[PDB]
Amino acid sequence: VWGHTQLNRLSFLETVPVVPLRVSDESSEDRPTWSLPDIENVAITHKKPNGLVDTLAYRSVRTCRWLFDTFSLYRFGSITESKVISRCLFLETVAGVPGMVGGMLRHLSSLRYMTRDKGWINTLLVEAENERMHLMTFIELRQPGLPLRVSIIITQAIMYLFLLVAYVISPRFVHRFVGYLEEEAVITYTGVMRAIDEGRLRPTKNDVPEVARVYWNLSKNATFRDLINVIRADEAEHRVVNHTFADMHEKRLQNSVNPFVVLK
Amino acid sequence: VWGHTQLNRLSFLETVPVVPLRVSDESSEDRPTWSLPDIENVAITHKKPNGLVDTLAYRSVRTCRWLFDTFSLYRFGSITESKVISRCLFLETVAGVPGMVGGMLRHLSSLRYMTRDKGWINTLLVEAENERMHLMTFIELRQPGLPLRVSIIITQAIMYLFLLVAYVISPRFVHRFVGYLEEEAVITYTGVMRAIDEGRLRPTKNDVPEVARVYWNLSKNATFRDLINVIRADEAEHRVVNHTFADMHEKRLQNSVNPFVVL
Ligand SMILES: CC(C)=CCC/C(C)=C/CC/C(C)=C/Cc1c(O)c2ccccc2oc1=O
Ligand SMILES: CC(C)=CCC/C(C)=C/CC/C(C)=C/Cc1c(O)c2ccccc2oc1=O
Ligand SMILES: [Fe+3]
Ligand SMILES: [Fe+3]
Ligand SMILES: [Fe+3]
Ligand SMILES: [Fe+3]
Ligand SMILES: [O-]
Repeated sequence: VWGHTQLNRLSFLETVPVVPLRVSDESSEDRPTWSLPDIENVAITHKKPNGLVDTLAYRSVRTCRWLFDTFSLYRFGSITESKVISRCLFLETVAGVPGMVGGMLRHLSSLRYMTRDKGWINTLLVEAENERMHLMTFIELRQPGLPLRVSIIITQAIMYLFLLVAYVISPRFVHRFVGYLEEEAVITYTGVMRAIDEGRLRPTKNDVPEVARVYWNLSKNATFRDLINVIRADEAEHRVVNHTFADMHEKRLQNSVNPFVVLK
Repeated sequence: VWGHTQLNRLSFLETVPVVPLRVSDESSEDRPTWSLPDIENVAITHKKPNGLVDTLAYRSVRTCRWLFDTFSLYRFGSITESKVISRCLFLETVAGVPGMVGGMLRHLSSLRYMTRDKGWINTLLVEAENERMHLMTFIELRQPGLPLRVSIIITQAIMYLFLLVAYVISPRFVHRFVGYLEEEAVITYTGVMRAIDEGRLRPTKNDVPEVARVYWNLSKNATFRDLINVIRADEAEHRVVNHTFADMHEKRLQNSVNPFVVL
């Protein structure tokens, strides 16, 4: 029921105070679809940096981890729900940035050179959305203080700008920087799940929020452990995909077709 | 198949040579789905300015029209198929910016304020994608010279700048601005149909490009007129959407649900 009569209306303002808020609208219809026994066997992997830019990309992520794990006491003391969710609530505010600068910029280019993009943009945006559904999820399990919020705001100002210019200078540097961040994120989310398997972390949030149960399509009886498992598997897809784009840059392939649009 | 053994692979660089260049993968799977008999009756509306910000929007769009229509010599002489494609080519580059910058700025806003967007982001990113498809479609009908290629590149620089600062400063203003640009879009586009029906324009490009076919799900028999039909339907949507989104801002409803997700 979207046709010429609706296309000729000036505005549908007047219909806002009667539309349901619905958790399944918060994203596109392009949802991850995982099966837990399968993605159960996601694994920690490392790709060798293959020259200066890769090495410089890796040294950066590795530098930031050591830095980030230390100014946020993440090794000091036992693992906890509070510290884990707090970590991921923050780190996901940054994860949602690179895909939107990457998607924007290729869009921006495509229009000003009138070229095809051959599938890249789309992958890049729904990654960025996916990463933000990780946050929409986490922000429901824990609300943060003025400190952590302010500190989040100041971060985006920094990571947005850096990724903006990094992507203009060298897309290859950015796609390898995210690829390596995802290695670190499949290590974190594996450490969280391991801990659950080994009793060291007894999750309490085992009510998976509504945003999350529809987005990944989890059963009503899904545990916090199941939520980490699927989040984890999105980070691995990101891992393979950005590394593949990084690689494609390296080999003069930024204007060949996005291999993942078929491989879907 | 998409599972762990793929997610556990390090790169799919070896595959790129064998993955074909299908034209459906140029856009997302969120395609428009019009009915030519229906969208044939899409018409020309005009949202009334409220105050300063709406007027500003409106005087911006009219002065920019008057400028562009005289610098490009659109109104000088008889309409031709060429000066039609040429004009859309140019203007469709601009068209793709606003939705992507809103989308981006609202994405960033949901990221940092950890708030729920409620469906705005992906409507503006499809808007963005959709205009970009307009462009891709005309790039089949006319591959332009360097003078236009230059004009388009500087014209992005400025516009990106203008729409970025403006959208941070007053997203209401931007969405209105858009409404009016899309009003004009439809005037121009119904004119081109009028002028086809009256045989003052002979659509010599009736081999409607493959891209557009799979995008707008048109049959092989579809013509230029039918192509312009769906395209101008698209603009009529962006016309409403953007006047609604600005209305919502005017009322302080920026953080309320995107009506159009639940139509
Ligand atoms: C505040 C500022 C100026 C810059 C922020 C620095 C920054 C990007 C730090 C993160 C780099 C890092 C240690 C990554 C590790 C990591 C993740 O990125 C991550 C992302 C999502 C989910 C779980 C994650 O777990 C991690 O250990
Ligand atoms: C070069 C520069 C700094 C700014 C460009 C100014 C500018 C955007 C002018 C366009 C205003 C205008 C004439 C609107 C009419 C119009 C469209 O917007 C339009 C959009 C999509 C498809 C067809 C269109 O046809 C139009 O006539
Ligand atoms: Fe994440
Ligand atoms: Fe990530
Ligand atoms: Fe358009
Ligand atoms: Fe338009
Ligand atoms: O992430």
